[PDB]
Amino acid sequence: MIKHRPHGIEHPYAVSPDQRVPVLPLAGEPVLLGVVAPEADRVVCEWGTLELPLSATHLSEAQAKSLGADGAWSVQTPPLAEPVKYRFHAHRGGAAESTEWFEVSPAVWTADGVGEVRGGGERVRGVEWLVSSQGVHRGRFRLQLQDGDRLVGFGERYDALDQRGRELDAVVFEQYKAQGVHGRTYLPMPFAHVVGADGNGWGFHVRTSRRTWYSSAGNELTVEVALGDEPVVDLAIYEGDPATVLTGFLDEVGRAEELPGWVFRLWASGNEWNTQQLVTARMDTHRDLAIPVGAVVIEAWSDEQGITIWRDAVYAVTEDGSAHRAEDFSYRPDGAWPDPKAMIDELHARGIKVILWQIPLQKTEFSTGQVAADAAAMVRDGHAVLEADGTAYRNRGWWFPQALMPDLSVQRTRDWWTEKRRYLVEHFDVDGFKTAGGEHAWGHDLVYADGRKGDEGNNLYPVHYARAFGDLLRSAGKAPVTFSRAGFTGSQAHGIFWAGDEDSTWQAFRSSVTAGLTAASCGIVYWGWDLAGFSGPVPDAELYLRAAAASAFMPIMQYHSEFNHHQLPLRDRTPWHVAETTGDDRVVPLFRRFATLRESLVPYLTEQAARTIATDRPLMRPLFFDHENDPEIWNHPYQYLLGDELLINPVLEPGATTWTTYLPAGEWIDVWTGDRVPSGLVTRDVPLEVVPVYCRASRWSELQPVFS
Repeated sequence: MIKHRPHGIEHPYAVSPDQRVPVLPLAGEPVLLGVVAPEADRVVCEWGTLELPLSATHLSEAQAKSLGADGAWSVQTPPLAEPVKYRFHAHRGGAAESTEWFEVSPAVWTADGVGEVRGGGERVRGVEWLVSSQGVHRGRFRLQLQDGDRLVGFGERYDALDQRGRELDAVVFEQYKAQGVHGRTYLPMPFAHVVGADGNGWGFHVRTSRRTWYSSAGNELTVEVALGDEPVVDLAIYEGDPATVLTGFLDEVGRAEELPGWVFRLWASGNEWNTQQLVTARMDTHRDLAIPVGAVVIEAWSDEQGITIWRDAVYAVTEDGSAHRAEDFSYRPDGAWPDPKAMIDELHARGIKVILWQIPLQKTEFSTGQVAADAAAMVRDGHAVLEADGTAYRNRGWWFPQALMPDLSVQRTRDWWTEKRRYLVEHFDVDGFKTAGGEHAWGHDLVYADGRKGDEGNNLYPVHYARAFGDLLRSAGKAPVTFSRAGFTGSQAHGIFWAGDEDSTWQAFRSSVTAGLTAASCGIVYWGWDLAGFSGPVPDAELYLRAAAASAFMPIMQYHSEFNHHQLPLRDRTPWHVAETTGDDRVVPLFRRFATLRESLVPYLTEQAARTIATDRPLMRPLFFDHENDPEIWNHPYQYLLGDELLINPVLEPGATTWTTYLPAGEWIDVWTGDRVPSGLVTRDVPLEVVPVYCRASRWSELQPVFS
């Protein structure tokens, strides 16, 4: 047997051993042909009229094996001068097999074409098109930059606030940790501010959900755009101060709606609280230590099959794949969740909201049960995202293997999928969903019921996903509180976002602040992160408390911890477990102070969130929004205003006993001493109970009680 897929697995950042590299070579470029033939004596390629012998021998070694890196054959062809038909011939000891015919046509960049870049006016120069005998594959062009211009945008970015001088792209991808290092993101947008020292600033939005690429050098920003059948790039230009630029973008693509004030309280989470007994124990500990918590997220609550039913629930399977009502279920005294309604009622009685984990995947690995009945219904009734050949797409991912994706691009399937969860909101009164994932769709030719293909639709999937569960909540009369890592243009309108997965390190802390700031510049209002990281050994006391203190000043304050295989000791990120692990007796009392102060801030955050939604001036706000013409702000990229009145300066390094903050024009008050402070550079002591925060003097009368 021998396998060759020209596009391969279509990992956006990597290549599989079975594919053509590159998939679309430039004329003059050689091409690498991989093939997987685990058992073969010899493998040759018939390339045009030639014959090319294949040799014996990015993607992790472990991932590569799964795709058959062992037994992978490859050869480099002569440079492509023209379209070439090719196939492969292989045999085991005199038993031969031949693949089908593949064709590859070389492409070239030209300024000659019927294609247009529309909407950029005099800002756009150097328009070119990547063309082959197949058609026009990509557009490319240049936006003129001036001196002192910064590029801030592109969705959620973990490496830098200002992207000028960097190469980056916009495509939805799950990068597991180290997002800043790799320069990747769960939540890209083809949009950015161009904001500069003197002249009136501006911004642009490339209107596509197809992949886009960015690079800047000198005075030009180069923009490359993947195309569909129509060789047209529609480019929106917005003019004004940064807030007015953002308003233009959000007027076009969508905007947050006011969420309930309770989202501004502390969110508690950890993956290993997998039973009623554990969730109630952890929340009881919060209560007994007098650390206020406003929401609990339960990630493993479910049967771990369909992920729409409480673990150990007892019910008659619906063979037809129809949704269950609440009364279908019995809960056994000895089960993982003997009485989930009683648990939730008690949490609600204490003023704590309950959030349940979700994934947009239907496991195919089971032959029987509700999960198998539903998967079969998905295929039968057309609820699954499809391949080009009409079979259902299978998660080409590494976990939840070969799972189907519900096609959330259309209303009937959003209805069908969410209907299975309806009893969770209507009977159990669940307050929200952590809608995790949504990055799973890989291929250019995938087919969505809304008529889009994968090159267009795959980036939109997490938007549809968030929206679907937002709408479920709405339909039950509740606020659309979804909690998502992944998104794209338009995600602004749906729920809450968190920065995704990271280790517990100062580097991740800094990357996370940048993620929040960049997301906010693009209209993502309610944003948070796992404070001091969820992955690996429990954070040390200093990182945890620096993280906790800054996070009390961020839109969403949340802690979380990764699955540890239920080993001991625990990897919980709870304040008390961190105290226990570190042996540091400052951790609980100081975290409590931060959390208690946080509680007092909820009316401020609520008012400021409302202003952000009304004026588009961001909630977690880079200084360039209010001070575009102050050059000094760019030397302090981790500083921000929380709403109009407060300037925050997170302590991002270990060992710091003092910290310096740059206060822009206007009058300021140090919130810890109530003393006036002059604008400009200010240095103060930073013991663990302090993160530098300054209030606009005119409004200090309103904020003083919070800090009293």
